[PDB]
Amino acid sequence: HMTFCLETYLQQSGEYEIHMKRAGFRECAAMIEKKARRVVHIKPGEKILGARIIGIPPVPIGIDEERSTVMIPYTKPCYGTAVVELPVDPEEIERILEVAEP
Repeated sequence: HMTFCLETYLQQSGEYEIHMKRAGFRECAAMIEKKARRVVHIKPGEKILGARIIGIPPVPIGIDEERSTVMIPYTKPCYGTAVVELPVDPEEIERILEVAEP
């Protein structure tokens, strides 16, 4: 379960990533649901572009707590919002640092 296609979402509806490299392993499920409104995905394993860039000018508000907690972004794009929550410790961040862009 994984998808690295970013610009393909643009071809479908709208962009939500930067034309870099997205690593959406577990968030691959979330992205599908994120298109609807805003969805939280438990056990995320993505790394979007290394840095989260929607590409579309959004509202820069957001409450990111921890990786092992939900992040409640108030970014209004032309796609949807991403909420991720890992039930595992932020120890996953070590891989995530590398997985920034595989």
